[PDB]
Amino acid sequence: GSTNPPPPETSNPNKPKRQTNQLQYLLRVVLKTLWKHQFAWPFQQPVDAVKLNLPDYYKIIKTPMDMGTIKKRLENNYYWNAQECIQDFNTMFTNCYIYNKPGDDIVLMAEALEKLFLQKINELPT
Ligand SMILES: Cc1nnc2n1-c1ccccc1N(c1ccc(Cl)cc1)C[C@H]2C
Repeated sequence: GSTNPPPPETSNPNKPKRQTNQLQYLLRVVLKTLWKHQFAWPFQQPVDAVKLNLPDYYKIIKTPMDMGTIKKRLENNYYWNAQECIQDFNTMFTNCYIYNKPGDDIVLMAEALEKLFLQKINELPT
């Protein structure tokens, strides 16, 4: 597998976008808390399948997502509402569970980050 795909889009002037209190919270509180977790690092940028020697990763994962992309989307006011952003977090975790297996180290890492994520979004601003 010789190259990585282009990363997901992080800017789109034409997409409907808003700054909501929930989207501000998702950047300021949720993403920033997660970012500092000991297990965050594999999720801080797109999977580099070339470096990691995973030539099947982008054969299996067709909607890549990561917290670096999310952070850029948030910073670029990409999203209309918090649900759109939440869906990108869910895609990121789901991708990890698809490519890997229960018990794998990376899965344990995603499970811990997901638990945190869910705790933080349990209550959102109005
Ligand atoms: C995310 C994610 N989803 N799948 C993986 N990634 C990774 C991304 C970046 C670096 C390493 C990753 N993995 C990984 C990270 C930490 C440990 Cl202890 C073991 C494996 C494996 C890779 C198959």
